[PDB]
Amino acid sequence: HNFGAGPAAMAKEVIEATAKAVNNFWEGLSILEISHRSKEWINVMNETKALMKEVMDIPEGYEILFFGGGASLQFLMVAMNLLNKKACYLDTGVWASKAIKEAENIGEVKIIGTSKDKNYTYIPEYQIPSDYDYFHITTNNTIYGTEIRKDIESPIPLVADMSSDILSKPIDISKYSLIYAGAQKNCGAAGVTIVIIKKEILGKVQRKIPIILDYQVHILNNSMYNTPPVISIFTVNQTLKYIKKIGGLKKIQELNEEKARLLYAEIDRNKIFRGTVRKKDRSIMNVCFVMEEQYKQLENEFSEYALQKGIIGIKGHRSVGGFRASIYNAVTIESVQALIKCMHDFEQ
Amino acid sequence: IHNFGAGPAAMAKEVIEATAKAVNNFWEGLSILEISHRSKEWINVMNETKALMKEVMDIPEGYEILFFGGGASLQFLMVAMNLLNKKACYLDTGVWASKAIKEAENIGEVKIIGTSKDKNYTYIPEYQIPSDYDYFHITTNNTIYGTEIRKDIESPIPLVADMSSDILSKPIDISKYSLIYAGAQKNCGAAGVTIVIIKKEILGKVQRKIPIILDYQVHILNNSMYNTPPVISIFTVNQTLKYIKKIGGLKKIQELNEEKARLLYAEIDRNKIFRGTVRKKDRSIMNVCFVMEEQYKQLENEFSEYALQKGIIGIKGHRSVGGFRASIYNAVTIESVQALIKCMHDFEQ
Ligand SMILES: Cc1ncc(COP(=O)(O)O)c(C=O)c1O
Ligand SMILES: Cc1ncc(COP(=O)(O)O)c(C=O)c1O
Ligand SMILES: [Cl-]
Ligand SMILES: [Cl-]
Repeated sequence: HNFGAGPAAMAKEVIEATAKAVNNFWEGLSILEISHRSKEWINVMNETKALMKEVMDIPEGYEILFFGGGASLQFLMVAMNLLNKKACYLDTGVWASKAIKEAENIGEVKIIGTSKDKNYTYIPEYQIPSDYDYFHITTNNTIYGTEIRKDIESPIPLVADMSSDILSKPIDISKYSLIYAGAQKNCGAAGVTIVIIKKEILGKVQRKIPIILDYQVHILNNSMYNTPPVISIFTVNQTLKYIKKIGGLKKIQELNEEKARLLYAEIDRNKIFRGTVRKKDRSIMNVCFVMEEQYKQLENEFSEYALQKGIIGIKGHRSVGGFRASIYNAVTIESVQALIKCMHDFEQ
Repeated sequence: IHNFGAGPAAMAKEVIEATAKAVNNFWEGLSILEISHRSKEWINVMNETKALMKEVMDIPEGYEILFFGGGASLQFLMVAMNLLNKKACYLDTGVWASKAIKEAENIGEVKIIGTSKDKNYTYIPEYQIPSDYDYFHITTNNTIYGTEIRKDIESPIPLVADMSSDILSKPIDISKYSLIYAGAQKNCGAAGVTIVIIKKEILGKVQRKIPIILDYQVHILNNSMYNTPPVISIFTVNQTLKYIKKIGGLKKIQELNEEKARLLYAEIDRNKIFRGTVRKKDRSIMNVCFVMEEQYKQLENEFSEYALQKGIIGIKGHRSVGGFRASIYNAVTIESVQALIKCMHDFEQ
């Protein structure tokens, strides 16, 4: 039962469909052999966009882009492209802090809100100033298990790292001005990073941008200004095809809110363990819980027993400590329930 | 089917097969595309992949091996940001060298000490490397024009080289190079990873301005996993190195490639429907460009459609040079080269 935090569990169909490492419709040639300038690859790029557009209900005026280099690279690109004079951020955890520290290296960043004080266990109240160039959030804070589940109304363009909770439920794209997400958690395999960007926001920055970091260039060249990560992109295509096949994001959410409901319920009733985050702000993707009072013991005791019973990748981040159950889309109800019983049977 | 694609390109079958890890990498039971990059399983493969690379290419101590996303094209920026303190010098031997220059120029003062532009990049120009510049950048094999610098250069200033098209195509004295980078998708493995071998000594000499994600020093410190790397692409590199080693290492590779090129250049020369575009001396062993002779006999359809019919793919040239281009990287076999030879020959009207 893989609760890995990213890369993570993946729907079998999607891993199997990637039999295109063996024969893609070249004909006869591996997907890893085919030219990205081939009409065969171009179709797949268009097809993947079309589907993404369909699945996420992306309105006209937004462009879809596939980049290597991970979300971490995007921390820089959003800043270089949209931080003209001043930008504002919301510090809800490690990834958010990383985003900020990058932005701070390119221009003036104002952190309007921070949950640092109480160790990132909650999502802080904040006010978005209307005179800043853009507002950046981190929808789901993968390490702490906090999440902003409602789409936000900004007056300034909204930018959101959804690495951990993109494609986990339906959303109003029209509120976001730039969404980006490493593929490796919910979208697909590592090695590609997705950017859905409202092209309108772009050319407003004073002048200083390298060609390779310039959203406008990539857009111009249909995300193939240079050689994209074909194989990873192909996982995204398949993953989108899967989501669609199983009722799209509406059904996805049902499965995810149930998975998260049951798991939070367990932690709450079971009194070996205690959840770390404020109920109201609980993540539906990354579920963090610690030993209860105390040390009863985390040590070895919950962990080794879990391992034995087949539960992998639930050890928490060093900073929060304790445990973390990453339950992305591909993580099944059965597995969550396997971890529920594991926790329950451990109860002494 | 004979794949002369320019990148991505032909790949050894063992390497595409080995990538059965998509189905089941160690784990146990989990796909390579599911495994954590922090896992001890993946960390071994990174180390193994470095160790092998170090072994195959004979990398001396002091040099750090790094896998990046984003292509060589990102590397165009990164070298400049990381090494261009006050002034740099570059050698314009074609499209890719030009692209490298234009990026560098966006960061700081760049001097182009040499250019083969004048005669449409058909030759490699004479040059003198100033000892006072922060680094010298070259593009060893000019993938679009079919020129190549086959001998390793002695700088004084640190040498930087885009070997996308001819890395791992023969042995080389790494000690002459200060920073090597190459997109994987031509000789090293699948697209989606870009390799960097860099002499860490050269680094911290730049004033001061570098984003975390673009900082070779940061990536070095975190063993190339500061952020999530391209697991699957990296794997293909691990396998490709394994394959190279398996077949006698770079020494044997060179033998195959030089013969492949010789035979094909020999056909182009004898056959007088076609004519090679580049000065013999500077002929690329990796990317072989030829045009119709005199003229238009006709490139048109005539050589092209017939070739397609006969199973030859990806030989159509770049728009700028026109004509044709036969990319014959490591994974391209002597059989394929000879099948294209015969096609050309039999077509002799
Ligand atoms: C919310 C969030 N943003 C960004 C990232 C960074 O992803 P990458 O490794 O592609 O930089 C992560 C990685 O886990 C994450 O959880
Ligand atoms: C010499 C050279 N440089 C740069 C590139 C660009 O690689 P990418 O598109 O991955 O940046 C190529 C691609 O073929 C190449 O042969
Ligand atoms: Cl976080
Ligand atoms: Cl070139």
